[PDB]
Amino acid sequence: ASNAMKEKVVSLAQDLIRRPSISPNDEGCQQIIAERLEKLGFQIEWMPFNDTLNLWAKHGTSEPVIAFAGHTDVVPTGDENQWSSPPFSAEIIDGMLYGRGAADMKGSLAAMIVAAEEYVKANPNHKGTIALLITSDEEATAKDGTIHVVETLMARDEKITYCMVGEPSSAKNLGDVVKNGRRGSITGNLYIQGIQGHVAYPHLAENPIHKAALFLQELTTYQWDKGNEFFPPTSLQIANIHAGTGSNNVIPAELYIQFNLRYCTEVTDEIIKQKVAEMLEKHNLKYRIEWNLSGKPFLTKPGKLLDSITSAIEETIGITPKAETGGGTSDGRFIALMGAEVVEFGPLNSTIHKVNECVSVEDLGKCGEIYHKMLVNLLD
Amino acid sequence: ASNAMKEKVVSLAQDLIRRPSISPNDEGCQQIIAERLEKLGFQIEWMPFNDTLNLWAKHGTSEPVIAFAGHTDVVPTGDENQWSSPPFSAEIIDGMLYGRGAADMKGSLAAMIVAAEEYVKANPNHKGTIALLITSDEEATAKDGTIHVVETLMARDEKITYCMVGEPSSAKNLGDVVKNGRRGSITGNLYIQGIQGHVAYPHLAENPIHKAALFLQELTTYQWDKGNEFFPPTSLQIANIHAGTGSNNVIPAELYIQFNLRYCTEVTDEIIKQKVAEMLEKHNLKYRIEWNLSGKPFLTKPGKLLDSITSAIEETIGITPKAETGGGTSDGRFIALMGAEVVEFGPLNSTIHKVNECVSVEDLGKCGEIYHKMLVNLLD
Ligand SMILES: N[C@H](CCC[C@H](N)C(=O)O)C(=O)O
Ligand SMILES: N[C@H](CCC[C@H](N)C(=O)O)C(=O)O
Ligand SMILES: [Zn+2]
Ligand SMILES: [Zn+2]
Ligand SMILES: [Zn+2]
Ligand SMILES: [Zn+2]
Repeated sequence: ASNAMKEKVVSLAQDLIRRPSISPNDEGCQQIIAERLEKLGFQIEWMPFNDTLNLWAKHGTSEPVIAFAGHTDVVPTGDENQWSSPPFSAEIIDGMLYGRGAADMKGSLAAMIVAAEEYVKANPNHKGTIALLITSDEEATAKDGTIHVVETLMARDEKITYCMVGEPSSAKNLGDVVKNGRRGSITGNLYIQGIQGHVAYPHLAENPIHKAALFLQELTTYQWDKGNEFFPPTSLQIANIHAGTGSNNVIPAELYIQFNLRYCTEVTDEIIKQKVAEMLEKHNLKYRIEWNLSGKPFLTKPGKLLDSITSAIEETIGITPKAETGGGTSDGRFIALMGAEVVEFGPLNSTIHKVNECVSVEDLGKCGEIYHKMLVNLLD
Repeated sequence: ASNAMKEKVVSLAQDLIRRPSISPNDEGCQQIIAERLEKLGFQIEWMPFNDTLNLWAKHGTSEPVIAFAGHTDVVPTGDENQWSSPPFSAEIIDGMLYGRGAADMKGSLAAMIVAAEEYVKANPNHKGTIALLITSDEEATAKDGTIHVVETLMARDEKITYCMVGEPSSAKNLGDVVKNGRRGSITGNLYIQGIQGHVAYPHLAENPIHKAALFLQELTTYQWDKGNEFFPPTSLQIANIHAGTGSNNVIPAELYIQFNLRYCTEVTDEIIKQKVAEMLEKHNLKYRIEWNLSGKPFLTKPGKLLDSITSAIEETIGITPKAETGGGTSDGRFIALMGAEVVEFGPLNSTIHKVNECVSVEDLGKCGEIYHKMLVNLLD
């Protein structure tokens, strides 16, 4: 009779998926959420800043404080034509909920919310505080999101004891992985200068695409490290590359390369910057580069939260998750600044940021059950 | 007292440079030209087709027919901020006329026009026909320009005996080079397919930039040939390269590469297509490619026109031009279809398609003198 909760999770998820909340625009997601939480006695606190909307919702007044954390923004869809169903359709086909944000992360956001709602309804005088910390910019610059909330709470010495981040942690089967940390993320925006001219007079010009070809090949194959006991290896990906005026008979003046590294503690942001500089010098390239550090590697100190979620997954679906630190990053690293233990769990990540993103509705239901059991394990 | 003609050439040139005639838009250039030719008794015939304007102007009724050929369109400027003077300012600074189209090819277009005007004024009952064949799209697709005029003339068996193309042929000093032929030009528009996804989950995706890096490096360094007695070597240039959604945490689905070859007769369009296909296969790349042949190599049969222009340059500025076939292409190849001898001569090409394009005003004056002497040599 908790197929009832499963339906609540699914309809909320669909609600949210239908809102085209490309970072940092919330498109009304948090309003929906805040409305239903308020009706159940949660204290609502809005913390907008610049173009970002943030929500801090609480039920309870004392420690321990357990916060569910997540984001309502989603990455761009791409041509809606490339999608079998419209990206914001929230269609359910053969047990799969389709849509941008279905797996990253509106599905599990809905699951966490319903778990919190149901727990609080069942246990009005529960020990501790159940909170939700929701931002509309996790996917982009993220300068005014979760980190703004964290700064506000710290400045008035408000505490978070435990934080469960609902990012999609699972690899092949729901519950097979939880995350106890993340690699860092740093992006280079690299401009290599050539000299514009006529394609048929290349000796009077300098084609930066040709000059940088070897560099590009070395950059994409260079082995930064082999990981270590705590993290998978550092990985570099070129996200964007652009040169040219659109004309076929003009040599472009400049080549733009944007590349990102998800890095482990075998290297640092400074080691990465120095090595790239050294590669550019070795290839005698004229350039300018702008570096943007999104975050450093982070590991949480394991304790009762890791125990509680690991046990909840075992108790609900019968397997033991492996604790890992791969994949992307999350706002967990900000929340760790408060001294909170941070652990992540959510649905399959196999379709995130892809065309035809989707999530199993059976998995969303079990997620709700798992998040609920986690609360019981922690507070009771 | 032919500093007088020099001033006519310069002011016409400035007139034309001020008109932002990005291919195929004439922006009124040919109207100016046709107006001043008509006043001197030239028969004007407009041959517009689609978005291209073409002009066929004649003085005389009999053979031999000598046609001056050129184009009023210019390649895009780029950010006007990168220019010392506005690109359409037509400023003269220290003996240099600055502007897009100054050297390619409004300067020499003006010189040819004034040479024709002055010759016809001096010799109203001249032998032969003096013609001008002017198009507003030489630089772009060129499907409706000079080739449209050529087709029209051939269809009514109208003849061109000799054609002087005023493209900028000179390398270091005015008159050091004339052109008796050109390499071919073929462009590949290449799309390499990957799989879009999350930068931090590259194993669930396929980054086409990474997959194609080695190919790109091989393509830009592959030696097609070493030229031969008639042409310089084949040269490949990548003009445009684009991949990415603008996001730094998404792996792009597709990489676009546009590349052009200026090729000599050691290879063919078919050999080029087959080799590129073979390189792509060797690197196991999934792709689609669209080929666009702009023209094949061409050599003119030397005769009285090459003699006349070579002698005119010697007689006017004292040096002997070398006959060469390098640089870009020209509409000469179309006009050759009529059986005409085609030779090109014009000012320095060192700044064409570049920022701060300019041309020496002293050279424009001597060009006028050279084109005039050429007519005398041919007709008298
Ligand atoms: N500006 C941040 C956004 C991170 C979003 C995170 N969810 C991920 O892509 O793992 C970065 O480039 O790391
Ligand atoms: N669509 C033609 C334009 C040629 C213009 C010609 N003046 C040159 O660039 O040499 C090509 O790609 O060859
Ligand atoms: Zn997410
Ligand atoms: Zn994401
Ligand atoms: Zn030209
Ligand atoms: Zn040109």
